[PDB]
Amino acid sequence: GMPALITYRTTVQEDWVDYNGHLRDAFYLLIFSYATDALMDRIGLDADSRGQSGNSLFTLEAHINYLHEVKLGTEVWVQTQILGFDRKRLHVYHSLHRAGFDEVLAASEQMLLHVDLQSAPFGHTTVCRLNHLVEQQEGAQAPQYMGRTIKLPA
Amino acid sequence: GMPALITYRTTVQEDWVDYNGHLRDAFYLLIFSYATDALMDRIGLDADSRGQSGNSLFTLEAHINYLHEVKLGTEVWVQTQILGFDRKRLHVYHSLHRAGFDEVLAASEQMLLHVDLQSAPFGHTTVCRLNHLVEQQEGAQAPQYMGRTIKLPA
Repeated sequence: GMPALITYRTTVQEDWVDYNGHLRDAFYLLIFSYATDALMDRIGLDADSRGQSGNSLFTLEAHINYLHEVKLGTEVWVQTQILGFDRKRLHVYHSLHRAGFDEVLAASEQMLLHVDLQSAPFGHTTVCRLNHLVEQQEGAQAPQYMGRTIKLPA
Repeated sequence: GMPALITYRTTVQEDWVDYNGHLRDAFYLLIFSYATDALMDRIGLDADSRGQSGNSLFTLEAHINYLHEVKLGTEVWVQTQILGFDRKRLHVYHSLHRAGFDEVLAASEQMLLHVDLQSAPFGHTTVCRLNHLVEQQEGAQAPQYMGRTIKLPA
């Protein structure tokens, strides 16, 4: 039973935390952005041009749920699932994790556009690598924080 | 007819952009985070403690729509509306703008929790300042990017 896809690991640094030592909201999203870039390295998307490493993707839209504070020095990693894709868009879900705590710290659903240099289609090879990764998701935990909308409690 | 509330202004710096000179997705959210902090300075929330300047707020959840790329050196500002609040939560909407272009570059709906030092109620004075700001929103453009959900085009 194969482990989840981990795309990115880092240690929370002092320039990402507030006075009280908690990871600022935007820097959870930064860690996920770096994860998106690493996912593009893995599938070699536009690897030989300035579009490499996520540079050819424009994030259209993202939701993020923050379930837990993350303190200075915490070692964290990102898990990433591909929810869907079409000729030029990728639908992805990142979750943030740490050792010894078995629920997500944060999760984000995102839609990304492949852009020319104005959008550009995914080539046959990219599609094949995306399908390969997707096939390897049969064991993954289903994405919880999907289709989310904000409201004050009644 | 009174102008919109501007909470934050900055110039996009080289450490926020990708190889192609475009603002990375997470750094739109960083600019909005700083805007949230400045909003808390304006209403003086926990001004005399380590909770000052947004430190006593935990972002629970956020959506962000990215309508336009933002290039290196662009002077941008944030507009902020208070959509609602209860005893301990603030519902806010930030939009990103630049001179000479009259649609939003990006927008984000967020829900934030006031936390003790575990949550804490807003005091009478905070509520009065929040109501004052809200009253000044009669002229504001209605928030467009609300209740948004992600989907691939059919």
